[PDB]
This record gives sequence, structure tokens and C-alpha cells, in this order.
Amino acid sequence: ISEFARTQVTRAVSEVSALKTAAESAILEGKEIVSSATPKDTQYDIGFTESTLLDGSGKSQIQVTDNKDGTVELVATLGKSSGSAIKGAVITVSRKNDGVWNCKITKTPTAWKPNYAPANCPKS
Repeated sequence: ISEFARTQVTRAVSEVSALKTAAESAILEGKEIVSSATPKDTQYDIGFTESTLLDGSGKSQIQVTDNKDGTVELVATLGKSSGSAIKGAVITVSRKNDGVWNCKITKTPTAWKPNYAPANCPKS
């Protein structure tokens, strides 16, 4: 892979962020949000495919926290084809109960550089 590290981080943020639509649909339907190949009963799977930039396999690349209170976290870790200077960093795309979302990056590796974070998902 020849993409820039910052392009990889941004793509990953976009891949997680693309799932907000589905999370909003689950919330309107009164269903628990999941990312699973085996959603149980009333659970609503958010339709994620797979990324070349995230650790884990398929739907398990996105870790969902659904507190059932209008807040949501969609969490992924940079891995696989990601450059060594970003691997292990965690993207968290979070919803407040007013329906406003935000993004942050945490747990970055030593070799992280400021310019790798996009303006829409700052390092915390």
C-alpha cells in the first residue's frame, strides 16, 4: 500500500462514520445497535463490510457501545494495511442523546505525528 498515513486515518474515520445512518435507523426503530454476523432477535446490525485499515475481521472491526440512553460509541482500531506509525490508534465516533456526533483518536503509537489526525477527528 502506498497511501499516506493521514489518508489512511481519514479513510478509516470515513468508514466508521458511514455507519451513523444505520445507527440512526436502529434508534428510530427502538432496536439495540450491533455490529455482528449473528444479530440476535431485535438487534439491528449496522451493515459494516470490512476495511483493509482496521484490526479484526469483518463486522468485528467495529465495536459498538449502545447504552440504550441515546448515546452510542462506534470504535475501531487502526491495523492490517495501516502504516506502523498509526497502528493501534483508536477511532471513536460517538453520539450524544441530542443526536450530535463527534470523533476522536486515542491510544496512538509512539511514532504518531500531529498531521496524521484529520480536523474532524482530533487526537485526545
